[PDB]
Amino acid sequence: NQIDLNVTCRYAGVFHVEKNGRYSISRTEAADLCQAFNSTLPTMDQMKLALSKGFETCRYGFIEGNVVIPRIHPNAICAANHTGVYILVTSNTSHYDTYCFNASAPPEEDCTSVTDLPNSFDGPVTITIVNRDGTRYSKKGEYRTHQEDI
Ligand SMILES: CN1CCc2c(N)cccc2C1
Repeated sequence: NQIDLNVTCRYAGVFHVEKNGRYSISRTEAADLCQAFNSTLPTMDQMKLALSKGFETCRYGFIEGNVVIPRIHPNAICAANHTGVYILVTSNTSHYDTYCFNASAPPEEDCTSVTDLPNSFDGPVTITIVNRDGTRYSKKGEYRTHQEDI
């Protein structure tokens, strides 16, 4: 009963979250997840400003209304060499990573570690935030409000 959440640097409040190191988050879980970080799913505009501040990944994730990959540098194996906020158009499947937006985060690049999940609720899951530099923060709780997600 254990969930790893891989989190990135924030860029204008926008960060990426990977559950258990694979595409495994539903749209409804993604909203629940961001709310656990006192965050929301980014708008396209929030995501575009994050991009301009240095934000890029090589992973599909939910924002509000779409599934995207922010790209700065052209790479053939990430969004097929596109740049800008690349929008997934055609896919059979519904599970991806998520982006979240924290409005209290610094305005530009914040590559400090994430040390809490301030809005998780009571629950029996060991939830571990895993930072890129390997730093870990763990707590017992839960964040999923939809039964079909558990
Ligand atoms: C594949 N991902 C890439 C990103 C990432 C982060 N941001 C934190 C922990 C692990 C990982 C591994």
